[PDB]
Amino acid sequence: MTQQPQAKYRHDYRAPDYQITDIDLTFDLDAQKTVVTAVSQAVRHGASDAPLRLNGEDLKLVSVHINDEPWTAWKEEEGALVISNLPERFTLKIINEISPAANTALEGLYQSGDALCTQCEAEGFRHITYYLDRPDVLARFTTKIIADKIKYPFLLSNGNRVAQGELENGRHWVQWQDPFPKPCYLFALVAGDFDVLRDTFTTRSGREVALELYVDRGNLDRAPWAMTSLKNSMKWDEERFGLEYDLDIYMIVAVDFFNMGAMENKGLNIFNSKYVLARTDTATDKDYLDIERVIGHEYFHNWTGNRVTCRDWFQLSLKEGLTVFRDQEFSSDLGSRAVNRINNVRTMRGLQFAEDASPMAHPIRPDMVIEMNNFYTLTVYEKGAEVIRMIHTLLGEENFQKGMQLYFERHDGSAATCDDFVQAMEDASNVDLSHFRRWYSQSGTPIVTVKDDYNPETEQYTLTISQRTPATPDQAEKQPLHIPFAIELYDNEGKVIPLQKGGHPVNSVLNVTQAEQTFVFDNVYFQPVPALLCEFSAPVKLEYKWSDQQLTFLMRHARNDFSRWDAAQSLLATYIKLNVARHQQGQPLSLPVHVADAFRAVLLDEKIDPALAAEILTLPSVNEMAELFDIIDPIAIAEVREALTRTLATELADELLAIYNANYQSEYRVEHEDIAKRTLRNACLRFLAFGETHLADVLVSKQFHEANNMTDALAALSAAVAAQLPCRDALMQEYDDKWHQNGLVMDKWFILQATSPAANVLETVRGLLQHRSFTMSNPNRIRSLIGAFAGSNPAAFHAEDGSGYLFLVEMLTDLNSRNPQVASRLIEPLIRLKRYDAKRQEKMRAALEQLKGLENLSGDLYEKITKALA
Ligand code: MET
Ligand code: MET
Ligand code: MET
Ligand code: NA
Ligand code: NA
Ligand code: NA
Ligand code: NA
Ligand code: NA
Ligand code: NA
Ligand code: NA
Ligand SMILES: [Zn+2]
Repeated sequence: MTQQPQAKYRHDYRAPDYQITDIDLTFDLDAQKTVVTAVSQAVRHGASDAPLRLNGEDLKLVSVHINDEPWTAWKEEEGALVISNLPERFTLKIINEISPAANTALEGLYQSGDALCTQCEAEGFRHITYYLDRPDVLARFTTKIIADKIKYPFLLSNGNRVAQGELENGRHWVQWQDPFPKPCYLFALVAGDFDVLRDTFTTRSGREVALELYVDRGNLDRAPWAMTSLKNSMKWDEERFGLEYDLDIYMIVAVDFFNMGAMENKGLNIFNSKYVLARTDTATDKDYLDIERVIGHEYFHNWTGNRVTCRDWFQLSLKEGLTVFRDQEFSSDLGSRAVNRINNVRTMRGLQFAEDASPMAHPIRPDMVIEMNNFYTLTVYEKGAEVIRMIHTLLGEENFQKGMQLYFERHDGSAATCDDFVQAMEDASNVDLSHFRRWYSQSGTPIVTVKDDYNPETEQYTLTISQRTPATPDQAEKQPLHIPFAIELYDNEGKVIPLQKGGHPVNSVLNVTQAEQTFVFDNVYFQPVPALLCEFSAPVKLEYKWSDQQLTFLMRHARNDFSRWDAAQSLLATYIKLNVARHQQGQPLSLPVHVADAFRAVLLDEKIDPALAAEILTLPSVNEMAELFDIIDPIAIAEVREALTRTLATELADELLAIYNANYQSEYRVEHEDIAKRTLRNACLRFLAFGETHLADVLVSKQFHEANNMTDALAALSAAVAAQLPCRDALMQEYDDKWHQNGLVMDKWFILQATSPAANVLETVRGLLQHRSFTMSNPNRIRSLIGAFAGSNPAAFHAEDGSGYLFLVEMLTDLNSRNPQVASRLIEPLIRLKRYDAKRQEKMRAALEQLKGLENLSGDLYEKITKALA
């Protein structure tokens, strides 16, 4: 059932009965008890008898005044203060109390170490005061903060400092104003003691912006890369999208206790310190690139999110899909576009596709939501970005930029919908996107089937392409989509055959708009090898009967790097499926020599970009492998990935070592070419680790001990864990002894513990709940130990005895009361039960039923559990 008393429905959206135009807040801050005074200027738009319904959660109400009159015509109901008999225009004054120190959910105003900080997206501001906590209510904020000066020397909020003072009893105050109207999800406050990295950026039209990065005392050495990436973000948004920052100060605060990654609060972003702090001996290349991504992402929200915001939470993809697309384009333009595209596609096929088949399936613009924090999803974010990328593919850059400009010109200063965005793109480009809009309302992954025919008499190549989407748990009815289907045809020399029809050029993006259609190309002078769905031109599963030689030919000749990688993946997939079937019969790994040879050729190809080689030589993860099957056998998948690694290691031993030694770098630098060389080197080391044991142990221990950087040390440590080499325990103990007082660094070690293939991994993981560097109160530690076990150690999580499931239930029973958002993230592997065999399925079901009986089950878990048990 898509019918629930607690569910909200998109189709029920109505404009609010009241608006707020200006709000003046005062915080009398204290960790045990904070007093909030909120003075709002309000305007009734609806009927004279409609009351004002303000959202509020766990607030202690002290007083309510309307135009300075203490009010009697109100009542408190569950999650609301309902005020009747209001004039048309009035001043509302609310005083209420809250308690940051009791806030373990980390929603609203809470404590991160000694700091106080906020998280208001999506519906967190209602935990601070009674408000119209909905993003179509935009208001101008003024925020005054009063606090103990020794404990909270920095008092920050959105915008600029407009006033400040010193009081008796060691207190002081600062007031802030932000001139841009905003929804309350974008409000922020920080109070604490910090080191501050200060810099400036001058915008293209000459506006000077003060940049300020606040980090815990002692962490300034790990701040410069984030600062540099902020500057890069600003410069890039200017160059690519013509967008400049619109305020005088840009503040970022790094906090250790944060449920998500980061938050785009206007002028005052708040970041998980995971996505800020880096130095060469604490952070890997991938960490540096993630910091760049996330810094960029929150900056890009300043236009796609802040200057134009969301009419209601069902429109989340309006800002997230677009902003992810922007962070991907940023990463891609500065770094390796091919490697970016490859990794985004790995995430789509391996994690997103699984969600879109799960009980939690939803369209990128959802129709029904119980707990909005459950919809910060792979679908809304990653599939949302693929939908924007499809629009880009259909329109081309120049038309796409015209559409962006019309979107802002229409909607700057307001809350918009997905439909308003698509309409701006259509009106600016004159490309019809009516059919295309179905991508917003339909869930599930389309399956595109392609058959082909070559007619040597006429030199025609005919593609017959059909599509369908299977029913999903949320929708019984599906229809065809407007699928942009990019192709390239290759001749026997590896050259592109021009596409034509009736002696006229044809565009290489086919418009696959029907359940079935046929495309006929002329002057196809040789029987072509096709590259199909180039650059993953739509988020679909492809069914095409590839021969192994078509694939190996594409690996050698395809023009774009991505299609070379994509062909390698299709070549492995066949043999992954073969060998999972073999594993279930107790048979050894079987692989044809010609498949090993194709990978040999990549290793020895002198012209190939090392970043591309490295991705071709990174086997699909267990998640991407799971996509290939209707019923997942988690034990066979893990064992096949390991056996395939062992087999290629034996077969390619000499070549692996040679490429490993050739890519040795004496200097460490954070530069894309050097990163590419290192990623290839370490991909070779991974295979070598699974080869002959004595050489493995020597290469790995030596890389670890001689590393001048976390990238090379961690690649070695990870390989020792994964291949269970003799040096493993000693390297793990060394890392612990060196880094235990550094939580971000320890997260890597917890993930390696959690993902270990050793036989007693669950026992070791349970014992790590008492480790000196673990705490249940910190979301990063939880995700690194518990989340990695459940989500990335499928063979242990899915042990036949059900011990993995019980472990997760015990953890969830704690997190359901402590931090429901983290609990809901962690439950995800249990809700996939219908992908598994009957026996596993029945144990997963019993685990879910046990959680369903928790006293005070959170809405967050309830939504996922009821869908899963349906
Ligand atoms: C609701 S927290 C998510 C923060 C921000 N919208 C991001 O995209 O990372
Ligand atoms: C890959 S083009 C060839 C299509 C089909 N095998 C034919 O011979 O007509
Ligand atoms: C994943 S390393 C194996 C476990 C390690 N020896 C420990 O007990 O901490
Ligand atoms: Na308003
Ligand atoms: Na936003
Ligand atoms: Na690039
Ligand atoms: Na990768
Ligand atoms: Na249209
Ligand atoms: Na065919
Ligand atoms: Na593929
Ligand atoms: Zn975002």
